[PDB]
Amino acid sequence: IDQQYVVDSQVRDTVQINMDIYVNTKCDWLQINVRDQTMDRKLVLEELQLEEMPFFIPYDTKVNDINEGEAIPAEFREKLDTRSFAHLPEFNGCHVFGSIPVNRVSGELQITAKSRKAPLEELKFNHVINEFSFGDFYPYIDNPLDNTAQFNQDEPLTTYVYYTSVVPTLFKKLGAEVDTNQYSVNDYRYLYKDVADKMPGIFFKYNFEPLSIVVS
Repeated sequence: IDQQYVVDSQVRDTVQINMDIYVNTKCDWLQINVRDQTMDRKLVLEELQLEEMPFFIPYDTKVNDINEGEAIPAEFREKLDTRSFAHLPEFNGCHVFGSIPVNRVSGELQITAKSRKAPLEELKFNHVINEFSFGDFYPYIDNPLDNTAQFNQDEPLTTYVYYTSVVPTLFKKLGAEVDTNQYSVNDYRYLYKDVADKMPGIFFKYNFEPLSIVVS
C-alpha cells in the first residue's frame, strides 16, 4: 500500500457533513447555520436532531484546551437515569447530530445563540465533538476533531473556530463510488470581550483541496 497525490478530476458538487456534538447549552437557545461562497446563511433545521441532555464529557476523549491523570472535572462525567440505556445550569446541554449536504465549496457551519437574545447566563459553548467528518464513513478514517472536547468554566462565552482543509481520497480497496475524505485542521479561540463576528459560538470553516490522494 502506497499513496500518491493526483489531480482532483471529477470534483463532486456536494458533500455530506456528518456531526455529533454535545454543546453545554439547552437546544432551544441554539441556531445552526450553513453558508458558502454561493449562498447567504441557510438555517439548518430539518437535517439535524437537537436533543436535550445533561452536558458531560465522555471518556476516551481528548480534552483539548489543556492550557485553557485526569483533566475532566469529575462534575462533568456522565449522569445516568434508570432508562438511560432537571439539573444545575452547569449541565445545560444539547446533543446535536445528523448529516448535512452542502455544496462542496469553501463554506462554514455555525452553531450560535438565537438572536432580544439568549441571557448570557444560559449560554456556554463548552463542547464535545464525538464526530465531525466529510462524506462517507470508511474503515481507515481518522478525523482530527473526533472524540475531542473544549471547555473552560471561567470562559463560557468563548468562540471556537476550526479551519478544516478537506482532501478527497480514492482507496482502490474501497472503490471510487464511495465519497471518502480526510481533513487537517488548525484551531482558533476568541474571548467574548474581543468578539463583543459579533455573536459567539462554535464555527467550522471548511475548504476543499484541488488534489486527491490515491491509495493503491
